[PDB]
Amino acid sequence: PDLADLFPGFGSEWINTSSGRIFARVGGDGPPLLLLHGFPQTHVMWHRVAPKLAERFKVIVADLPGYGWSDMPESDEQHTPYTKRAMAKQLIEAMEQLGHVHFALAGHDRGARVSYRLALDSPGRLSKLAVLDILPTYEYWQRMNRAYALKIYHWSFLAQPAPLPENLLGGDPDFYVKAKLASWTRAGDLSAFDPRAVEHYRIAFADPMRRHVMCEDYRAGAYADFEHDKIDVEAGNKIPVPMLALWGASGIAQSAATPLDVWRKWASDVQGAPIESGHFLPEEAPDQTAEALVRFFS
Amino acid sequence: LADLFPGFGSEWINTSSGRIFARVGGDGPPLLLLHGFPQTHVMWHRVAPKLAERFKVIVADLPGYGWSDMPESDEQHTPYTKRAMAKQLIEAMEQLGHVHFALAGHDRGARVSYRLALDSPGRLSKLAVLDILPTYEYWQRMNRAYALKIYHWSFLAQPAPLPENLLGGDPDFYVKAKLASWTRAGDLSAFDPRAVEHYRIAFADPMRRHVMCEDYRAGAYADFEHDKIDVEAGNKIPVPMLALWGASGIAQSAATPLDVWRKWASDVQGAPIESGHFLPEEAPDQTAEALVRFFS
Repeated sequence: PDLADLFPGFGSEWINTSSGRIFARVGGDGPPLLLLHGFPQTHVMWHRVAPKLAERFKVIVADLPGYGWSDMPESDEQHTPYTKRAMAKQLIEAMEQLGHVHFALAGHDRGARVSYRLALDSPGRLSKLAVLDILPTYEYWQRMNRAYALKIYHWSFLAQPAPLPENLLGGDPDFYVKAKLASWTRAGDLSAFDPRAVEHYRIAFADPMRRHVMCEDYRAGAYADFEHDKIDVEAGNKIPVPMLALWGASGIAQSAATPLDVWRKWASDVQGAPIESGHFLPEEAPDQTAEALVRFFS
Repeated sequence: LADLFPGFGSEWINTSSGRIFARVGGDGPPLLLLHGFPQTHVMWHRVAPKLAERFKVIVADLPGYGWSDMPESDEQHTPYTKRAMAKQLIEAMEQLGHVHFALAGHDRGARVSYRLALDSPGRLSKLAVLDILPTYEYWQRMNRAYALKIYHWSFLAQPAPLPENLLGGDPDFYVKAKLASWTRAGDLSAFDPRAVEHYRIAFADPMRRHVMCEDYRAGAYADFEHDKIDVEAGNKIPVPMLALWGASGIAQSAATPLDVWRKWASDVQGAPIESGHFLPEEAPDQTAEALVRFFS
């Protein structure tokens, strides 16, 4: 009644792992499908597409470790718990608590980075993989130039040593989260989002500890995550799992390169398509996004 | 605020784009000194007295900085492009009767300086630049490692009001964080506390902070375009030039400075100095001696 329930019919679950609890909304029946959000959002970003997927799947809509209502494991000097390798291990443990050792996976933004790292580390856990509006972390850094440095400035700003980004973000947190939501949409304002969802994102961003977690995520993104990707690309390791890459016609991924061509170097069985949308596919273009996921996973 | 230039006069120079504030001392050939970010003219307070023994020293606040007036900006950040700043400083010097002068700049002021030399070389007898490479070269070498080192080049260039709103929460923190982080020691020990107060009070004005972002916005767009035309056309600076850099400073993170400046200038000398970014305050005696020797 403070924050709205945007998943009518879904249960709420607190799933224990050795690193802390994962919060998730659970609905539907059939094969299991895990959906992962990214920055600066929570699990509620899937509220327009999850009911359509729940017609054929058991849908598990989870807050990433340290995000939303999931617990925040204590970080260290190498940002270990917020590396995508560690987040993937934690979510594998969460799914085992529900009896799911082989599942389908779709991720957006940071959640898509957890997802492809999971596929490289533990491919036997996945039946099929979908990533929304990303290229691998290694590719963003290797294509770093003037134009991309300006477009994804937050990759270098949020990775500065603590407490610099934390202190600046505290300067106007409501403004910052709303500016990020609006600036990455095709419309350029907040009119694509459900106002009740925006309230979820604004409340999460209001907590200083939650903002610190997000900075640790981006710190890992500039250091350990990049090194982990570098090992795979220099060894020629590919994702063996069937994979779908979706991206926004005016999103982030298409600024760096031709997404489907990039992912071919990283995966052996990948298909893709553009969606008429900005970065936030499931909220800007929910019907097209759900159609493409339904067809791919079934 | 303390007077850190005993014996220097104070001048308010009129130009078409607003007044320039400057301290003036000494006697001899004219020498203009320009500061950068996030500082004011007082950064020269340890070096200008040595220079004043031999030169007519003019220590100016950049357009929009310190006590100089703030021309209103536009959608292309025109008044805070280095081309425009150079033109405004040429007019200021003409008001004093100086149509041919020597010039030394640090940080943003060094970028005004080398742009002045490319646009209007006949105005300069000699030029010195401290701890910079040309703006084009910073952007051309912007890889992962450098993007993390000079993140503020992309953060402060974001569209208004995003940097301004974040800086407004705790301005004192950000200005001191930047002063500390670019010194060799990593703290504020190298600065005179009275000079830090000057920089802190300037940064506390929201209009002054907006100007600094407009300067960085020009640095990401029009300044880069202007440099790109010159380098792709093979236009080199013909003025005799000195490039000084800190061994722990910013310029040497991207590349070997002297090799880069030889691409941009036909008569360049260069020397490292054991210092962070803030040469005139971290290494005053070495900096002053290098300048006196070059300009004489």
